[PDB]
Amino acid sequence: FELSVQDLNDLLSDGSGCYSLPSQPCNEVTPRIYVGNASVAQDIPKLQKLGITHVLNAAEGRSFMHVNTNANFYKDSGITYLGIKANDTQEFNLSAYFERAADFIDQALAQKNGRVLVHCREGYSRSPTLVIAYLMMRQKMDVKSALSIVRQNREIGPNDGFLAQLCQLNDRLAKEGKLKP
Repeated sequence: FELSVQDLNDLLSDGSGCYSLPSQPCNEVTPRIYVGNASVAQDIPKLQKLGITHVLNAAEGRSFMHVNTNANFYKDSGITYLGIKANDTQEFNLSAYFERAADFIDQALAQKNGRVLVHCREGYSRSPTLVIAYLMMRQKMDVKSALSIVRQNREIGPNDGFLAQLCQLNDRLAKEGKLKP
């Protein structure tokens, strides 16, 4: 998937060999789907003002590269929580979680009032990968189109391993005739 990964990186990069970082803590990247950082995840007043009903923490954990939240954190707020203890490394098999994450986003959006924040530490690699996979798996977008729409609404940069996993997913969905031409 080297060529395919490189094609995706070419859509993300700034043409100096660099990738823009997020200019805001949180963005609505497609209708009722928000991607954001640790700061917004831990700011319940802000979440309530955006009308967030569901939070998917794609960086759950105790290190400086994780967000140390849990169901308890959200208990009084009426927000439904799911955590995935992912690491942002090329070796981490985030694709094992694509179904679970896509199901959680579907659970949130199935009711018309639902709004989901999918967040990680920076809203840059882990959480955008899960949103892109959801758009592919549930909205029949090919990876290039899905990545492009998310990148138009938030500066993202999934690590090359995550991008390879998305390319593998795209191959499978395209093969099975589940993507829109």
